Amino acid sequence: SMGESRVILAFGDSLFAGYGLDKGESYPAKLETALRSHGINARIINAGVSGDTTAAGLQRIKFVLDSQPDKPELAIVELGGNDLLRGLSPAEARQNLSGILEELQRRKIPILLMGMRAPPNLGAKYQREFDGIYPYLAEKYDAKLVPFFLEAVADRPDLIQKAHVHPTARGVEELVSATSNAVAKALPA
Repeated sequence: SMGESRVILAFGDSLFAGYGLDKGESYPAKLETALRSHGINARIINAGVSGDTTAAGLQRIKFVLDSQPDKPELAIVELGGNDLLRGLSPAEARQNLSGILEELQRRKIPILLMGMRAPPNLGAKYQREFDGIYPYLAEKYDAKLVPFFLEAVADRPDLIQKAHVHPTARGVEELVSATSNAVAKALPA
């Protein structure tokens, strides 16, 4: 094929950084290779930062864009999962994401928004509120939306790394039942 590669900014968190994976296994790296089959030679900027909240992304979006030798021709924005994990305000996540999209729009960079979904442990009120910020933002900023970025691994625990283990409340009781004998015996009489 003729010509320089198309530049795509992958702006996200651990899901773009490739946390826990080897060289070239991250989503941006594998997406770059897959686009060849769509007739596209891309150079995907991996701007994934593990642990980034929406506020962290807002804090660095201008710096990341100003650091580019080639202006992105598409920006993929994948943030909010860490706000979820921390139980942070969905309204503030929406505000922070708005600031990121406003900067991209200011520079006339097309946007693809990766939709994030809350797990049920936050409760239905929180989950509905969080989930709704992504279609709202995509409409407001004329961005394309992948409604559920992680949909393809949603029912595939065999495709997810064994990482953090946060017992449920019932899981805690399980651990207490298994370890209280050891604690009682370690406590001097």
